[PDB]
Amino acid sequence: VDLENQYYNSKALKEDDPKAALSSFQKVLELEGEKGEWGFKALKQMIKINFKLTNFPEMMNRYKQLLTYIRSAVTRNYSEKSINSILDYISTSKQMDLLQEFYETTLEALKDAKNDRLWFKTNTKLGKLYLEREEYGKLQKILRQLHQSCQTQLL
Repeated sequence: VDLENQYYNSKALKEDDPKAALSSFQKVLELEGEKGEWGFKALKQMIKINFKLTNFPEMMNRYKQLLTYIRSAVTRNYSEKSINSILDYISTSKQMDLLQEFYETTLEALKDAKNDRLWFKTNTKLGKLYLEREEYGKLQKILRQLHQSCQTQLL
């Protein structure tokens, strides 16, 4: 059906250089991201090139583009692992000051009810950064939501 968008995701896949890799990726997405399955894998790859090669302000624009494809386009199974590993790369690489903006802006998109372990595991790990920060005020609101999720995890 959409044999076009599948191969331009794979044509813009190799590259090696970031140079113009992200412009040909965007020509896959912006052939109308109708289904959003190859709009996701176009942007997913753009993220792994943006944060790793210096440009985090440019990244967060594309980061929030990706988070649109959760209620539609992609299932929660694959989209769960997508943000997991993209935070694992930024967790070990950059520090608190570039990691915490993405933890918050993730949960903004996760205004979700059926997300239990998807919602809880981001919110549990938001409550760890706020202890190093000395941000105890908002940290209590985080713990109030966490505690109210159960009333395994209540420990």
